[PDB]
Amino acid sequence: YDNREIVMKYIHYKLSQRGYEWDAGDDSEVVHLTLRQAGDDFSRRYRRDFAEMSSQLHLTPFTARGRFATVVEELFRDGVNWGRIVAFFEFGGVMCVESVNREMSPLVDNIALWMTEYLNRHLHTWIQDNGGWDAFVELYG
Ligand SMILES: CC1(C)CCC(CN2CCN(c3ccc(C(=O)NS(=O)(=O)c4ccc(NCC5CCOCC5)c([N+](=O)[O-])c4)c(Oc4cnc5[nH]ccc5c4)c3)CC2)=C(c2ccc(Cl)cc2)C1
Repeated sequence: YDNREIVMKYIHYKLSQRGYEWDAGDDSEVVHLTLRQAGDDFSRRYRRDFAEMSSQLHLTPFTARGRFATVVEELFRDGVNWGRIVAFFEFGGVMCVESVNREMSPLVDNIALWMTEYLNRHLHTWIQDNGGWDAFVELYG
């Protein structure tokens, strides 16, 4: 599995779904389909949290990484599970949408990098040891 691909496809899907553009994301399949379906379902179930986050972020170029780090720490404070990983992807999608809304499209490239590195370094061992994306697909696909 390729975490950069997973992030790129997911962000492209979310942005395209809501009418936003991301130049660098213009373009195993089972993981991408499962992740985007899970995230759509999460956003429907927690739509109030989704709207609240969308309206409160108030991003700027110098604060975006801190907003990202602050939410991700809180999201995982009580431990990682697959639903919190889906929530992390959905949050990354909100950060990207809000970046364009604030006329800061270049931040989408940064956020995709931060998500990828989070998967590659912080979440990597938990994901591997709890069965990888294959287990996520068996559970929720
Ligand atoms: C600063 C903040 C921290 C403040 C708080 C919040 C918001 N909070 C974040 C944590 N949150 C969680 C966490 C874990 C779970 C969970 O059950 N965990 S679980 O048992 O592992 C699991 C259970 C089911 C599925 N799948 C169902 C399938 C149904 C058929 O279709 C395929 C999927 C999965 N799964 O991984 O797919 C995994 C969960 O409940 C669900 C319920 N339905 C779900 N559907 C998909 C995922 C999911 C999770 C919800 C609640 C909302 C913040 C916030 C704000 C905006 C954005 Cl944008 C983001 C975050 C920021």
